[PDB]
Amino acid sequence: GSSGSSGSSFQSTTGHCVHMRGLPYRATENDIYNFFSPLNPMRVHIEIGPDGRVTGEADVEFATHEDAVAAMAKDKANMQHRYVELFLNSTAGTSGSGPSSG
Repeated sequence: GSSGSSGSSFQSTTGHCVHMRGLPYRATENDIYNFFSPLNPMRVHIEIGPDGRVTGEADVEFATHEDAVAAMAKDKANMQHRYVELFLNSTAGTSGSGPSSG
């Protein structure tokens, strides 16, 4: 199978992600998009409680890490009239350059 979105195993999609919590009832992706702008979130997942009512949680995915930290800049910042919690979740690659690469 494996078409898109759904699949098997965790298999880190990218690594750099952002968790959302305590979101407003009148909060929509479109907002979650401008709430992190200027930026481009790979995708904003909206967690639904029953079958329509939101839960206040969301998941933001980014191509790179920067996009994350950049989005993390809006951590706590009230999106509309509520305080959503943003948890910086990334994997980060490798870095650090010195003399004569050992």
